[PDB]
Amino acid sequence: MVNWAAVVDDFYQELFKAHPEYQNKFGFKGVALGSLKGNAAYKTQAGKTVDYINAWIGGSADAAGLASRHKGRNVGSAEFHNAKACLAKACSAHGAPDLGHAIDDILSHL
Ligand code: HEM
Repeated sequence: MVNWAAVVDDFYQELFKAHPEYQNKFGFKGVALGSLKGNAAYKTQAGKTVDYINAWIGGSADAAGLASRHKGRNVGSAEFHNAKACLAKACSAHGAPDLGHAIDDILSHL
């Protein structure tokens, strides 16, 4: 099976390298990037991200709900456009299918 856990880990590395301030919105604020995998808050968040990707592939993703929840953290289209790029990098790094359409789907509600 596609190693989505590894893709997501690389996704967050790319995302927070390019936009460190995004990390401040999470329960793992301030944690060194090389230590995220040993952080309990990060582990929970990464697992939810993996679940969302598997839901999108499986046909059950709630893009409206995910969008609404991100608006609820003042995260919007600009951040998701930036995320699209980081996730494309992470997918390519793993020979994984591109997830741009999943991000576009979320973007359609932002
Ligand atoms: C690849 C695009 C992204 C995906 C698939 C994604 C997915 C998720 C999921 C599944 C959750 C949990 C929602 C829930 O529990 O109901 C979440 C929460 C969250 N996301 Fe994202 N996200 C993405 C991009 C971003 C970006 C760019 C930011 C910018 C800061 C962000 C900030 C947050 C924050 C602050 C939370 C709440 C975390 C908490 O409850 O402590 N996300 N995201």
